[PDB]
Amino acid sequence: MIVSFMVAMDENRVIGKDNNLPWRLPSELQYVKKTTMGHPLIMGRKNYEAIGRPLPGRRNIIVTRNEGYHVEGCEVAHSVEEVFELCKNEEEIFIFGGAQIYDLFLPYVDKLYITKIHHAFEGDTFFPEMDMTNWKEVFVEKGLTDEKNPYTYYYHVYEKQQLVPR
Ligand SMILES: COc1cc(Cc2cnc(N)nc2N)cc(/C=C/C(=O)N2N=Cc3ccccc3[C@H]2C=C(C)C)c1OC
Ligand SMILES: [Ca+2]
Ligand SMILES: [Cl-]
Repeated sequence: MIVSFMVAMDENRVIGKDNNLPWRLPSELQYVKKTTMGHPLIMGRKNYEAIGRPLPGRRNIIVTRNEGYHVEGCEVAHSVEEVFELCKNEEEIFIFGGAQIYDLFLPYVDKLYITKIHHAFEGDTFFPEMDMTNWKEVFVEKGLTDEKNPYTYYYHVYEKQQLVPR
């Protein structure tokens, strides 16, 4: 099972402001949709509630400690172990954020899909620092910048850097 982080952040790792995206880049979300089609999206409650609804064509799994939390059209999981159990047969899952949710899955992550937005926004929550020497870029592509997508941004995808034995 490939555990993948899916993330959009600015030049200071900002991923949110008052629980929302400080930017509006529909093309970026179109990339998320394409990349995650037919795979579970794993996200924290705050993240889910900020989006407002289930994202169709996807197994939406909301992670909260709250045992009574249910929402129609979504699965709820209360721990990492419960997510791995729910996704036991899945080829790849996408950790969709909440800083705390990324942290929960850090010890297991195999692949990073990172959109880097070339701008500094006002933010209050951040993608945790990561030692990228353990990672190797395998794909990059400049995002579509235009009237609807004002900022300049780049899709990056990273896999584990293999070590050469001494
Ligand atoms: C902090 O707030 C957010 C954070 C993220 C996380 C995210 C974004 N981009 C990338 N590459 N990685 C992420 N983890 C999404 C979102 C996205 C929310 C949001 O409005 N949507 N997210 C998915 C989507 C895909 C295609 C077309 C339109 C959408 C759109 C529509 C919904 C299903 C209602 C977000 O909004 C509140
Ligand atoms: Ca792993
Ligand atoms: Cl969250």
